[PDB]
Amino acid sequence: NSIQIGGLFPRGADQEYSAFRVGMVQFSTSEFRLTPHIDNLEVANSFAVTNAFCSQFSRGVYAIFGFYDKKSVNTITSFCGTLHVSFITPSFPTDGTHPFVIQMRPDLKGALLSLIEYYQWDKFAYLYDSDRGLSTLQAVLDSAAEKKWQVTAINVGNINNDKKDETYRSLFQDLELKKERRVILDCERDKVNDIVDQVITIGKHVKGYHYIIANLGFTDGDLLKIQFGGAEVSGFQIVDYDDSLVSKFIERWSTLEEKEYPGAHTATIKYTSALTYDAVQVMTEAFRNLRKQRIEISRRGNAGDCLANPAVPWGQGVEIERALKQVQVEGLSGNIKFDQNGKRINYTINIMELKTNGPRKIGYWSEVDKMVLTEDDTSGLEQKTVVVTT
Amino acid sequence: NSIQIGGLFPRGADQEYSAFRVGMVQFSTSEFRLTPHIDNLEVANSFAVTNAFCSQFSRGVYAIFGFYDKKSVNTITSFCGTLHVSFITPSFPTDGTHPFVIQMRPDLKGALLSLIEYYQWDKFAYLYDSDRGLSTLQAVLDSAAEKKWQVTAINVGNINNDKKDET
Repeated sequence: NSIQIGGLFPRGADQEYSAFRVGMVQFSTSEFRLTPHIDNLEVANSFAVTNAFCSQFSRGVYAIFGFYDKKSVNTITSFCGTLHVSFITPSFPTDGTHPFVIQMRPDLKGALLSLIEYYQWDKFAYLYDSDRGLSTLQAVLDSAAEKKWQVTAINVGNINNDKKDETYRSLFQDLELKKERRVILDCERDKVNDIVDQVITIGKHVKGYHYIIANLGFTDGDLLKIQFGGAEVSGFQIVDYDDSLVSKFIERWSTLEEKEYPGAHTATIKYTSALTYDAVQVMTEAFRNLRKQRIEISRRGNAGDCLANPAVPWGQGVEIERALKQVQVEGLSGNIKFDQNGKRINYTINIMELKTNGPRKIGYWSEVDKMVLTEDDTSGLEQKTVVVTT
Repeated sequence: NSIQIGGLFPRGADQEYSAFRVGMVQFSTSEFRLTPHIDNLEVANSFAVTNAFCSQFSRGVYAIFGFYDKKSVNTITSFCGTLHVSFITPSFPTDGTHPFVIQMRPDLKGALLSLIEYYQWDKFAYLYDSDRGLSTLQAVLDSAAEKKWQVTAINVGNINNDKKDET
């Protein structure tokens, strides 16, 4: 069964598209054929988003896969919710409960605030990139009212690439107006590494400082640059490489051709690429269940223009959303369960902390049992020579 | 000269449309005729925004007038900036410098922060609705880093109409 599906990959995200093709290798079947309509367009231009959206609406696809920007979170929720096409995304969680939104990145603030409750911080700086939204920024300020916090939030995303060198030296000096030692970063993996290299330039990676990286890719960043400086670096990892099911992927992942699968011939993988591979496992089990439902969803490809007034929905795509939210599969990100809105539940975030030996787990995050500390204890191998001032 | 123009008024904003018609009374002329294409649609649904937008693009209007939501600030800047149609809005200021955006509400943070500098406040609560954006919320936190402020910001826009009494 050839099933036309979406391919709205942002340009420059080909490692995700590489592991998407591994999902096309691993999870294709003769029971039904996945037919991607690959459109490598920029996710920022909502006009260009709308063009590849309505072309696949003119194609008559039964599901659409791709990322979404904050420039397109107002697009995809308004377009897929009206035309009743289920959309599968590995991007950031939405602000509101929108229908036809199946997300692969779970919530982070529950693991994030429990970590700050673990560290028991009261005054700490919080740099943030506005590009992934501001809901986590809204999340920390709601706890700042309750926990009497004195968090200093400063946006960093509007700083140009030419002068992200001198503004940052101005920035941490302004953090030394408060003499902060506790900075939780909220940036992209490149923008994380750029600012840490500026911390390297000024030397605030020394002992006395503490940093927390607020993403699921704590192992994705470069930890060797600041492993031996003195500051203690914490973070979250949803894709734990110690699993053999992950290790079976990695043993294939490094042996993948870089020229055929760009970004694949590596030792590790981004979590965004892993969730892209995890999403194909969900989509395969979906149409295996839609075959198990024996429900003919084969709407014709003549859905036509999305600018039909009124634009009629197609009711089989509503049932696709009903079965997608009932898909419960194990993947690289662990146990996957959904709500009635497409949000991931029963997931488990592994809190990883960089130590002298490397990144090491102190505990996993649970949705109902928030922080359960792992007693994997080598006692840090020492006592780190307690500083006695006089 | 009959000049086709836009009419994307949000529903329930008819006092604005009333004074729009007074502008049609006061500022119409025989030198050129304003031809409104009035589309009273909800500004939240960006799909419905796109329908009345491209219908006026199919109309061939020379300018488009109407409001924009924060659900459509990512729409109108992406659509009017690409199709190169000038857009006139009385809505809130944009976050970025976008072309073809003519705004009627000016900036507020320069008057706002100077007022707090007048009152010389250091710790003060700041309730905010997220529906007009968060740039002013970003504005006060940038001054909070400089002026050592202890501002408590709490969102209020997500509270339902049924229980906006006990919360």
